[PDB]
Amino acid sequence: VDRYRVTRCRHEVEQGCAVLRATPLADMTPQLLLEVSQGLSRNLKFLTDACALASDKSRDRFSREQFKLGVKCMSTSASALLACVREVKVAPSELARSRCALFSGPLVQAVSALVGFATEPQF
Amino acid sequence: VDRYRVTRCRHEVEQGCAVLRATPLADMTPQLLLEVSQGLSRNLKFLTDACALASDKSRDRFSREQFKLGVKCMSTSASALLACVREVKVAPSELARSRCALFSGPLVQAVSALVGFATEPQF
Repeated sequence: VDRYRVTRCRHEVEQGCAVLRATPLADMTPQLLLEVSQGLSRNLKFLTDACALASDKSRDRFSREQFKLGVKCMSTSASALLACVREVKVAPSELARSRCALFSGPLVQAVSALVGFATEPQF
Repeated sequence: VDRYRVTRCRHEVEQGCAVLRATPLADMTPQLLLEVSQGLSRNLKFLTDACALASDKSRDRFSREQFKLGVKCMSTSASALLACVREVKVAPSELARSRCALFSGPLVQAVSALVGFATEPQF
């Protein structure tokens, strides 16, 4: 895989999660919330695409399965977060905004675990 | 839900993940690795059971979906970790042991997000 660009993905997911923690409820407009979701989905797509290719090289059967489980953990984390984001759009509250921070950790960690695996010194 | 016992679950998952980081490769026997997996699966079952019940109370449709997405994030994190654990059993190496620490974060965070949601001041 390409060390530089999987790292840039991970940086962009952390950046987008940071937007959801940094931005007060008053400034969480439909448009700000949409740019963040689109930036997250963009970076998840690339990372899933970057990992499919790496699965294709490795002869090892554990690796191929770990990419599959790593990507699925990433995609289920993403869905839990994107539902909180949608929800703070249609039902603004300090609590729904807190909920976004709460469901960021799982996504940031799922991405960090996938990218750390992908840059083991044999890809 | 029962604040005391969902918190004890979260503590036990953190404890079991800590065993995989604390224990040198030499001491990671089949039996130690098995007790940790069984303790994790025990605590995930309880937490999934504790959350099904909470889903059953809430009239809110977002909550019901968030429990579903929260549990699924937890169960996909668990699978990614348990494959690394199995793998350090059948292919002991410092790298496979590191991989266990790498795939703990997603599980600890998925559990922390689910338990934090479950103890929002309305359950």
